[PDB]
Amino acid sequence: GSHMSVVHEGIWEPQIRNEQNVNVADPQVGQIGSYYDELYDSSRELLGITIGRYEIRYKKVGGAVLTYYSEDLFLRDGIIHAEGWADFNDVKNGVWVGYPAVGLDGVYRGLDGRREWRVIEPDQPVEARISLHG
Amino acid sequence: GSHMSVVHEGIWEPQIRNEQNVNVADPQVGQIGSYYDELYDSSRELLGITIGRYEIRYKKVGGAVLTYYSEDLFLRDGIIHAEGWADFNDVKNGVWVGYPAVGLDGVYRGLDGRREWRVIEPDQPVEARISLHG
Repeated sequence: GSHMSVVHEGIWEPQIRNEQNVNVADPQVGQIGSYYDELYDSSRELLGITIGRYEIRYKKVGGAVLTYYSEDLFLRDGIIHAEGWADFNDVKNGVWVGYPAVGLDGVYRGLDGRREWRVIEPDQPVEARISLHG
Repeated sequence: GSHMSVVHEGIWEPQIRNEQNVNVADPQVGQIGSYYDELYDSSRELLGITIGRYEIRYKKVGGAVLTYYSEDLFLRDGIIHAEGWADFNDVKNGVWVGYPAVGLDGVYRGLDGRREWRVIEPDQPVEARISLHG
């Protein structure tokens, strides 16, 4: 019946600044990073920016490295807060990761959903998608 | 191939103490509650306790009332931290809700998964399930 949504797909997301003490090969609990990325829509026009951080939080018996991300996305059409869990192994292996997102402003107000991304190439821009629903 | 899991299903979860300023009929953003529940396994033997809180955080255009829960479960076989989102409408309507959980101690250490529950009857014990995986 009734559906309201805002979807941005085929995002090209270059990293403008990032600092971290995360051992990429062998991450240790308590290591962190902070980042400032631009986002470009599928037409490589500017969509906005994200500012965020992440922390290696725990390891599972099966080897997953559970990492907690928190960020704010300031886009042409509104503002989104996104935070949650990713397996750092999925990150490194170019698997799609992501976590819940809530609209704060503009078209996203009263919506929520997910902020997702994947590595294509180490130290190359990431692919991202944003999908929020009423 | 390889699977490690701890599952407790058919939990009977009576409320021992709870205080709140949540308007159940018409919840307002910023209202909270805190609770202390016992859990009994499907044999109505004691499994342990949970101590937690919840907060009405935001409303969606479609009418969902997004509520943030945080708790700690102290069980016979270990300790679990669980927190995340539920639609307060799903809660009131006896729909299954729940959110991520991580093992801190005993059999749950190095596992994660979900803590879930549903209302059977207002002011009657809830049904719960716990499912963590390696």
